[PDB]
Amino acid sequence: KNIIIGAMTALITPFKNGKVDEQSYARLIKRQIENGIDAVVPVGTTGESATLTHEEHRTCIEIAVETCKGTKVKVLAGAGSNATHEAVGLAKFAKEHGADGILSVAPFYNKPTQQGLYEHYKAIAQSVDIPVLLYNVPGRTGCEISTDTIIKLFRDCENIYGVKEASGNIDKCVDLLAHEPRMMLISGEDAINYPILSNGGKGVISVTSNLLPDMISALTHFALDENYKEAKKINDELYNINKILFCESNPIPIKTAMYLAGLIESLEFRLPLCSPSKENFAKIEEVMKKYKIKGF
Amino acid sequence: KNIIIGAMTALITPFKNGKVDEQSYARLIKRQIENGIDAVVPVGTTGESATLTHEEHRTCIEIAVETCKGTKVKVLAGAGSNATHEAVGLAKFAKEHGADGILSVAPFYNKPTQQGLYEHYKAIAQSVDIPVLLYNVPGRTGCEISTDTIIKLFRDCENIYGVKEASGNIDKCVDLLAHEPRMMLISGEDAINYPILSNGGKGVISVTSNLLPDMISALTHFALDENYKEAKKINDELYNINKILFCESNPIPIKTAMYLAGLIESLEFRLPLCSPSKENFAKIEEVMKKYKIKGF
Amino acid sequence: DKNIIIGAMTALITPFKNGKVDEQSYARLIKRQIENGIDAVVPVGTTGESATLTHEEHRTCIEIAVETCKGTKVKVLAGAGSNATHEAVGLAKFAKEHGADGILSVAPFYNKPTQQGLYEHYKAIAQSVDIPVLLYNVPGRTGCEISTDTIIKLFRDCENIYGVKEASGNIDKCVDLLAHEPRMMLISGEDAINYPILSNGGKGVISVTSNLLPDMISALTHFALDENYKEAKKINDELYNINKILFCESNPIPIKTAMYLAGLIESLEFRLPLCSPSKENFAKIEEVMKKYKIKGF
Amino acid sequence: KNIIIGAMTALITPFKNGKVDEQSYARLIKRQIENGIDAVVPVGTTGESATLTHEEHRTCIEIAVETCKGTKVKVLAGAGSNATHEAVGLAKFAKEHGADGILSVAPFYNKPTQQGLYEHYKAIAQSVDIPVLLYNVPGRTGCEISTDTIIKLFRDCENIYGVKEASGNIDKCVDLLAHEPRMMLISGEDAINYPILSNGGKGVISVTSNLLPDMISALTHFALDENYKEAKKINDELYNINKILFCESNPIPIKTAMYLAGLIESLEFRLPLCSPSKENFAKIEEVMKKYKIKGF
Ligand SMILES: NCCCC[C@@](N)(CC[C@](N)(CCCCN)C(=O)O)C(=O)O
Ligand SMILES: NCCCC[C@@](N)(CC[C@](N)(CCCCN)C(=O)O)C(=O)O
Ligand SMILES: [Mg+2]
Ligand SMILES: [Mg+2]
Ligand SMILES: [Mg+2]
Ligand SMILES: [Mg+2]
Ligand SMILES: [Mg+2]
Ligand SMILES: [Mg+2]
Ligand SMILES: [Mg+2]
Ligand SMILES: [Mg+2]
Ligand SMILES: [Mg+2]
Repeated sequence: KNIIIGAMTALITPFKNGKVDEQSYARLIKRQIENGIDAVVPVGTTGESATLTHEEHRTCIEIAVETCKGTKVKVLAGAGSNATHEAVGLAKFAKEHGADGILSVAPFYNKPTQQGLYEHYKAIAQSVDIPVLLYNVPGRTGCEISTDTIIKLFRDCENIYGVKEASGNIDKCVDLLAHEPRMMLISGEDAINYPILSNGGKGVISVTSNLLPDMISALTHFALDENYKEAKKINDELYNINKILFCESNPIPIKTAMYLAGLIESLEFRLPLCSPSKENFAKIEEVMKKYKIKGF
Repeated sequence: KNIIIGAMTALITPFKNGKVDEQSYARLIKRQIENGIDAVVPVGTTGESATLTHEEHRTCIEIAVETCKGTKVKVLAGAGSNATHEAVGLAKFAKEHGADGILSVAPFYNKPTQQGLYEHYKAIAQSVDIPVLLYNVPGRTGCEISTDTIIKLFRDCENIYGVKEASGNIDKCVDLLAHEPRMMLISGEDAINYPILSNGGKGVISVTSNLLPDMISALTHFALDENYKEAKKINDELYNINKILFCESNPIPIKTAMYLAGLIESLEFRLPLCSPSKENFAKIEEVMKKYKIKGF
Repeated sequence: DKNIIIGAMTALITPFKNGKVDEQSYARLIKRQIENGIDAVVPVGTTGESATLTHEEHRTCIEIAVETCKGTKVKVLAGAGSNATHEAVGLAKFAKEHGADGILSVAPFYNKPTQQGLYEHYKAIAQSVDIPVLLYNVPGRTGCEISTDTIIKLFRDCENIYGVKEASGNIDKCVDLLAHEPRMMLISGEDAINYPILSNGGKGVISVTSNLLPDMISALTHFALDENYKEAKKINDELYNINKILFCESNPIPIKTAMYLAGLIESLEFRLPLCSPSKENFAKIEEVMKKYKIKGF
Repeated sequence: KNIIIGAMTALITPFKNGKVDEQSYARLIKRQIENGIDAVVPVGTTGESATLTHEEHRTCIEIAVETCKGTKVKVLAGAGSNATHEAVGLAKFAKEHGADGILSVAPFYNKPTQQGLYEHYKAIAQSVDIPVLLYNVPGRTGCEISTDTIIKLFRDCENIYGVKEASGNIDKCVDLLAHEPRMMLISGEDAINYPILSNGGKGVISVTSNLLPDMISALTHFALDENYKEAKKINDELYNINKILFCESNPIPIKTAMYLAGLIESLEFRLPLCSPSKENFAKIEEVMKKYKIKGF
């Protein structure tokens, strides 16, 4: 199978005066490249995918694919939707503009059955030719891709090669790899990056790497080479920042953190997202003080 | 405030060969009218709002609004979205086609804070002029509109007049009405329709009424005139079907029931929604048999 | 056509003094309940800190109750549950020997029996004594739940089992219960939702709030049973703020704090692992208490 | 600090004619000893502690203490209770009768606060001068010992040396060991034994080792010597049996498995525990057939 693994970053989408700051976007990707990141995920959850127009969705993917040309960094484009026809179109668009693969979240809100999830992802997988990574985050979608469903899709479709797990349930990660040791399980879940890798996971799609890409990258490569004491030591150091980045819903804390670090000039969200509370603002800024945040 | 209360129906959307069967849609709405329903909700969750194109949204509201003219039956159009800019446009779009009010679900997937939720709904409420009904269904959205947020929204904008509560938490309904007895709390969970009405709720938005409109209508009107023992007896009779209509995710069971009763000519969903389980199919057909289902 | 114990009931607190049961304060708190329209008292239940009581203190509190209530219309529904079936049978026979009118028996906690085991647990209790038995379902504390089907089978198969106290926070289960078995006595176990459970056919409450405001809980219950539903809802709404604040921390920590603030008990003592609340919740409890009128002795 | 770590077994209590089969009890401990087990936990949750009299509690601890005399196996006696006065007595009893340490479950049913939990365990720790291992199992107790409480107890009491975690929340174990890396975290969930050990855990208290002691024993020792490829393979092989052992509440499945393997002579529980359903009986028996179960 064609795969996309390693240390990956769920890119934030910087806004300025209500529009996407395109040049800030390219420089944030270049910082990630220069800090050992293996792949970037434009216009996903952390990139505020729900509040983007369809042209800003297209434009941000194009910037990522053009900034990653001439490097080892792959572009894993966000292309999920709770309507199968739309997710097929988003998949076809990501492939036609040079993405290396697609991330595709489980359909949200409309709560399809396990049968529906199978026909959903199979319809995406058989219409386009690029690697497809499933994304399970039941706290946001209202549904779960069962272990049985993930494994059937992995065996039935050649483009489906793994799953990003944001369940908070390492029992499910044991279940998956014990029955299907050939799939690429990706951590979607920063605080427990090391335990997922130590059980055979092959990468992370992390929010923290927006702020500390060099540490997330080192954590990942230590683990993939089975340097488990070094990878765990980094996972332990990152715990405080890994947790505070969800004091409110992601990407509210991480974007506040990038702004406090001076990596974005403006702290803008699109409604219904907004800036955090004054107390949570102080909590993020105080956790930040004990870490070293690398510049451009 | 202008209000939309009483017995209301969350309309299913009949498909025929993958497109919307318009004639049948008009014929199902008049069936609801002739059976004592006070208002209809086109293209909401039960109407498969996520898998409809933007024209299907339009024509379904237009047919509903037109079939209802010359009756007292109001059209409360679904117009929610998890992007505030989009939800404002859909609200403007619903008034522009003759809706009496709008239902607007809490943003899903992107998990906004209470501050963001307030500014989301305040933006919708102040951009257009028809009654606005909040909809809280945390099992589907990943977020919950707090009682204080609901009450603040109700008191600050003239448009917002109540909430459809589908949390399954009667404590929350006591909380709302004990602190703000002027809002219209609308039931969003059929099994507990009577207990919500007996605590001061002023209507239901029902899935069961697609199948049994006369019984949901009678339940609601008995309760509003405080004939509690009749409202309770009908609520008790409906319990078995109220549960079975959610053996799988709505609107899968209810549409299967409409098809078995010969009220729609084809049992078509749009992916990721699909036909029900085989065992659940039998469960629907067997409890369906214990009630009387009126024809056209 | 079974024997029932219904109406407005109070889950009594157990006042401590220097680690000992203040027997006389216990007798005088029961008299306050009697004089304020309460239909029954539940000694040595959850609110009475049954887990930290000695076995002798268990009895004396039932004996104090049975005897203070003699010469009144107030019944004694004794706490007698256990997560060991052999023990709960003895506790049932025991409450019968000391004059109890019926027993409350919590679902087995910690050891999570299956529905089959729950059925055999309660069938053993019910067939051991000829006294009314009220099931108590509180999954947040026990880790298990008595399903609707199990409760109905126990109600139909045992003559002593006559209902359930529900502290599920799930009005759907109460609809389910009474729609399929309208003859059972469903008792509310959550004060904030006392009125909605009565309005669906519930026949009583076992209340924490009536320790503090017995006249209002009793009036709430009696209005509802007489189908004066708007008056019952009006009191339920007034009680909401105090009904919620009484669980800012684990019951009986808030209510015992309130009783001390109202001068109804003379010391604010718990038995470990229970202790007094945080200072922030203490202030919130004491500030909500100030908007209600609290009866003395 | 004095510690008790490694591969440990939560002993079942075999009954014969409603009575404790003492000679069977001694021999089940000898089997564990002969199969590489580092410690035994008599009269815990798996030992049906709730339904044992206070004399059967003693006798089983004395049998454990006497069967392990002259071996490297330590006795971690069960001594928890939801009344602080009783748990102090149970602790005092285990020490006077030669236990190496005590397991002490968080108070159940009465839902103490974190303040109360600290005062409960500090009273126990100051009661006896033997190691005390906390036990956090919120699904059974109704409360959880927070990370902050565990750490305060670990630093304030010299006898408290770690925690057995059965929350199913690998995030909490990262939290514990990242802030207090000197504590002994013991796994209380068999399916995720390897991930807890690979993150710095120092042992397991297992239900599965009753049936397959050599395999759990090997898993723990592979992990403690950091042969993670070997530990993970055994953990993955154990996944099916680890799950079926909880198809119904523990210890119903495990005692059923011990009886099917001819290791106990009668399938007796004390009510409210009872024999499993006929279908789970068949499922337990099916799974069993794919492993090898060592005899006496
Ligand atoms: N960025 C490309 C579109 C992806 C779809 C969507 N923006 C929302 C899905 C959507 N169907 C979008 C509305 C557009 C047509 N109504 C929805 O909100 O339901 C998302 O949640 O990721
Ligand atoms: N109110 C006096 C009754 C005390 C009985 C018991 N300690 C039962 C607790 C226990 N026996 C465990 C304590 C003995 C150590 N295993 C049980 O779990 O059943 C309780 O429920 O509090
Ligand atoms: Mg490339
Ligand atoms: Mg549903
Ligand atoms: Mg629904
Ligand atoms: Mg409580
Ligand atoms: Mg309680
Ligand atoms: Mg020894
Ligand atoms: Mg224990
Ligand atoms: Mg000490
Ligand atoms: Mg269990």
